[PDB]
Amino acid sequence: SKEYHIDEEVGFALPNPQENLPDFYNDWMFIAKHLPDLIESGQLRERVEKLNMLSIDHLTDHKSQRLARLVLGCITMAYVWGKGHGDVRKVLPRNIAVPYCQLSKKLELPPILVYADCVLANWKKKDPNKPLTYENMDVLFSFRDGDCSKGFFLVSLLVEIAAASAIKVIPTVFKAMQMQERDTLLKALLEIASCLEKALQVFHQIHDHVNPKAFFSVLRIYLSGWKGNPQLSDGLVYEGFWEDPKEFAGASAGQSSVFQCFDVLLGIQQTAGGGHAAQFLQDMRRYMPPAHRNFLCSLESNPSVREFVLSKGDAGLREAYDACVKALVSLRSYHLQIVTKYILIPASQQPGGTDLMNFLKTVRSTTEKSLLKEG
Ligand code: HEM
Ligand SMILES: c1ccc(-c2cnc[nH]2)cc1
Repeated sequence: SKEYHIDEEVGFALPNPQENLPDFYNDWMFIAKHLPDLIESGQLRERVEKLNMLSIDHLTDHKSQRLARLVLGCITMAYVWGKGHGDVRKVLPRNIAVPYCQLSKKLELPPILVYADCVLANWKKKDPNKPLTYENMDVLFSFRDGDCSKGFFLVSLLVEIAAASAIKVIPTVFKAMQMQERDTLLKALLEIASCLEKALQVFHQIHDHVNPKAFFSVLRIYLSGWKGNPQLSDGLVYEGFWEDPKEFAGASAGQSSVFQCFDVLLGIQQTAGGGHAAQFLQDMRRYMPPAHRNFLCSLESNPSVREFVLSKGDAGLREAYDACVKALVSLRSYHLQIVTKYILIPASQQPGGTDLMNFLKTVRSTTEKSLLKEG
């Protein structure tokens, strides 16, 4: 269990992320802390180009390697996309590419910014005695003034944490199935349903803290990758680390272990078959920290909650199971509405979206198809 690096309070998010690196990495830290200015005034690229190659060995624990991932990943996005107006670098300079690749290998993560970087590790309490609420939180790194990264990253994080309340119930679910404890099972499912329902309310804050124009035309540009991306159709050259350019997807909540873990728990077969949706979500596992990916693997290897509940002729159980599925449908439905507002409308207003809506609708529909009764 401790092997899975799941926090009782923050779930898959990294508890108390670190904010400073050893003095030895000030050169990295200074660029990452000043990205809005450096990018805007056109100093970012030359600074990166002028860095000495720093060794990764003075990053001695997990939290500090994670902070360096976040730093280097942000710097890399800034360097590749520049001011975010379509002029793009195709080579990442060795003095940054080499340690970032080394560090990424060590953490078993791709050398690009992932969800686990810019959400799960990218946050702090303002006041350590107050609760984890938006007003008491901040992010550690942004790209551009006005990019709304704080609102986008924190509200993801807050959803992620609300859903974590349910994660701790999962061992109860499996124990109750093996012990044939019917009332314990039912209570456990109603409790998962309740947390996933809470996570929806938390989603509503996206409208308060993120503005569609700034999201669509700025933040989205900095989070994009180089896989199947025509601005970088062969990927990115990690100078000095690989000979050939490599492709990696940009940061995506398809990399959240939260939603993937409930789809597995409930037997919603999100990654089955060979369609586009299933493959993208299977591929996104390779972007999750290894401990969380081992967690998903071990969920798949347990007996099926859905089969258990379907074989019992127990309406109470059926309805508790359906309330879990329905909570996921509701969340995915609200999310589709958000995408219409934050991507589809802004895109239509500028002087593709159908493949995106269809991907999301396929995932929602596969979730709906899992309802036992129809509700
Ligand atoms: C402005 C707000 C948001 C926009 C524009 C948006 C956009 C998208 C897009 C474009 C995808 C497709 C895959 C990809 O391109 O990476 C997606 C998938 C997804 N998003 Fe968001 N998103 C938003 C907010 C959120 C938030 C707050 C969460 C909560 C953690 C979230 C969870 C997901 C998940 C889990 C998927 C994967 C498909 C699924 O499991 O249903 N999104 N989103
Ligand atoms: C950081 C936070 C959230 C996201 C995201 C939201 N929906 C899809 N990806 C991507 C990066």
